[PDB]
Amino acid sequence: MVNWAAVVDDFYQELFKAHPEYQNKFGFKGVALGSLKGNAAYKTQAGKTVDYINAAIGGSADAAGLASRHKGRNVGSAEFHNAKACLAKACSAHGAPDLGWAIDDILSHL
Ligand code: HEM
Repeated sequence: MVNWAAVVDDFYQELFKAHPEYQNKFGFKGVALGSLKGNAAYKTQAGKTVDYINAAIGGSADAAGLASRHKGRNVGSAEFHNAKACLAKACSAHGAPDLGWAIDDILSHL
């Protein structure tokens, strides 16, 4: 099956490399990017992100709910447009399908 866990790991490497300040909103704030795989808070976030992707593909994802929760962290359209770019790169590096349509569904509520 598609290695979404590896995709998500690459996504966060791309995201925090381009926008390091985004990392400050997480429980792994301050942790070196190359060491995130060994951080408990990151493991949990990465897993939830993978789950969300599998939910989006499976048809159960609550994009409105995810959008609302991100707004509740002061994360909105600008951030998700930036994330769309990083996720496209991560997917391409794994021969995985692009997830732009999934991000667009979240953007439709932001
Ligand atoms: C591909 C785009 C993204 C996806 C699929 C995604 C997915 C998720 C998911 C599934 C959660 C957990 C929600 C829950 O527990 O109900 C979450 C939480 C969160 N996301 Fe995102 N996210 C994305 C982009 C971003 C970006 C760009 C930021 C920028 C700061 C961000 C910041 C956060 C924060 C701060 C949390 C809460 C972390 C915590 O509870 O400690 N997300 N995200």
